[PDB]
Amino acid sequence: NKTVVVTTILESPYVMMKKNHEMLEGNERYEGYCVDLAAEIAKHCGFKYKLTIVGDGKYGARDADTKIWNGMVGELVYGKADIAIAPLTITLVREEVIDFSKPFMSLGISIMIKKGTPIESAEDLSKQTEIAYGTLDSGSTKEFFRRSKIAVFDKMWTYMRSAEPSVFVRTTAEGVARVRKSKGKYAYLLESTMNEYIEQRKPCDTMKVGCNLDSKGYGIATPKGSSLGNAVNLAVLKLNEQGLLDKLKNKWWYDKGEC
Ligand SMILES: N[C@@H](CCC(=O)O)C(=O)O
Ligand SMILES: [Zn+2]
Ligand SMILES: [Zn+2]
Repeated sequence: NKTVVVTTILESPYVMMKKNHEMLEGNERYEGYCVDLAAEIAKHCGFKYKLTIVGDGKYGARDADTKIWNGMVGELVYGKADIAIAPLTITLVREEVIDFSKPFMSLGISIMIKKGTPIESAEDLSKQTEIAYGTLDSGSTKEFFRRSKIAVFDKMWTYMRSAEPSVFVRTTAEGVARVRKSKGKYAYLLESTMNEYIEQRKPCDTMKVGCNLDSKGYGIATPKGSSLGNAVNLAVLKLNEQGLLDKLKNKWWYDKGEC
């Protein structure tokens, strides 16, 4: 038994730097839902692990011209990591290069606006141009719009790919920031789980409108032919049945009525 390298990513409340991370070392520098999930999964698969923040800070997308993966998916495909424990969305194209456990949490694409903005749904965004909108750069949200042929989404993608300045953001925070300072002239498309978290914390200036654009899940990913495959799925399954994943979700998303 060799130390397992866990690639993950900074995204609240999945993985956050502890308040005193400066005086801490290793896996102790972090906290969050996925930090807790990793300890559980590790304990049930009987392995010691090392939490490693993805080098390029991305989830993963296959380059159009080079067909080479970046982000966490790439860490996995190119042997730089043994397993990904993060809010990584299970999608068809990712399933062709890596393997996923059964999902551990659900979500769907959603819309974030600054309170006051006149937008209630994706359709509203598609038939107007005053209010700009975009998504996280190399993630599944972006790939949902790029690949969609549904009229409204297709129309949203056509505008997004050519807007100026670029409507895509390097990180979630960046996107959330853009909404807050853009006086309502920028709406952000991100996953519901993350939308709900922001929406209920200070400054309470944003909100989620409309229903989710689709439905999917987050899964623990491993390289093709990994030896952890069965063990993590059994682990994720057990955790599901015991109701641990829900309790865990309820803890990290616990709302202080802040808003
Ligand atoms: N969960 C997404 C990243 C977030 C997003 O694209 O909105 C992924 O695995 O790519
Ligand atoms: Zn710090
Ligand atoms: Zn346990």
